[PDB]
Amino acid sequence: GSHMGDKEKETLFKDYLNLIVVKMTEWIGNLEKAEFDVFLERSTPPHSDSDGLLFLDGTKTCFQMFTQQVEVAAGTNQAKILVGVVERFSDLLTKRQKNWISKISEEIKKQINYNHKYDIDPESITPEDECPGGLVEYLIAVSNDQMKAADYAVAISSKYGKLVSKVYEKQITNHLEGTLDGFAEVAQCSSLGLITLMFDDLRKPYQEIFSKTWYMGSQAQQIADTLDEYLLDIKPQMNSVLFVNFIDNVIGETIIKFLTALSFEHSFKNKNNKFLEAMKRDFEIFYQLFVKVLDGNESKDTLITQNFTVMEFFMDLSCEPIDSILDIWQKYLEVYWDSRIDLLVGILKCRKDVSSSERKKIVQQATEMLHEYRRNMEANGVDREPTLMRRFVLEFEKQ
Repeated sequence: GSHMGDKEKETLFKDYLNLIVVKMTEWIGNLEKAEFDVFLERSTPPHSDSDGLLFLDGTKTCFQMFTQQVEVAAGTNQAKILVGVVERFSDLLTKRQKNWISKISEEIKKQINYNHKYDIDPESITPEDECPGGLVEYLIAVSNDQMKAADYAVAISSKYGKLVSKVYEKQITNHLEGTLDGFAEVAQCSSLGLITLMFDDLRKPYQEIFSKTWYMGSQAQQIADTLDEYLLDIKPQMNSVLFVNFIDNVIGETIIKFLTALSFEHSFKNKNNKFLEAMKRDFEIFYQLFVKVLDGNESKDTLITQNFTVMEFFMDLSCEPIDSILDIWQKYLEVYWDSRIDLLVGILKCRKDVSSSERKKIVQQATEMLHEYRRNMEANGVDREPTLMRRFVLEFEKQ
């Protein structure tokens, strides 16, 4: 080529980086559109990789395209151009995450509408409610892609980071690692949306828990069966690491949803331990369901225990003598340190052998044992991870 001055070479590098960068925002822009069309129309079902894991093309093209750009950028041997491309791609990924979360959230509001308005069919459904099928499988796809995407980011980082000076490697690393938490967030959005879908088919049975027909009903079994179907299909087509967090929230929702039924205030009828017996029955159905789903999984015992235990404290707080309620509550707190006082309030209100005034005194005390326990935890510098009960809520007016 011809001669070039340093000023003109720099200008060339700055103008080149810019053209590349602008093109990238355009590319991603178009991909997102095509990507959201597929996801929204679901006119076909997500593909499957060698390991049976579902996936979408969007994520795949996205990193194919970039792996192409980084090559050219690096071939340039100009760190500014390399980091510039890496930077742009990282900011575009983060924004992409923001958009997907928004899209995932709307499809689920849609579905949960295409359902309730299908509950009464076309008498109540306009072309606006029109919701294609296959969301479940798509939600799993989107979930698995986040994990893959997160791994691609890390690989790109360690690869291209070592090709530049320290100051520049640091930048590449922060840019790319800056996207990681966000992929997990998108995955959590889709994981939890799937759960919202699953439990939406269980509104009727859950609202009948503790009612007259529940003592000898089939509610828990209906729930187990509906969940069992989903999980049979889901477990195989989902990233193994995400499955643990997922099954943990499914088990956690099965119980939170169960205990919430304390809101109806049906008195516990325990003549001949029929309440207890009803509880042991339901407990066994759910217990067997997940012990089966978690077959072979190393987290099984932990997942079962951290979740099912509150069911046992619940049976006790509900049936044991009133004189032992607080000892049980203490032992309860030791496991669910982050628990509210709500569960006890609800339990006591269904207790035929506890008067209002007796409830107030028990709660006052119980509430005190709660703070005493946490306050005492700080003093001893005790740190523990959250439990299932951090989120159980049952609105009640202080007596």
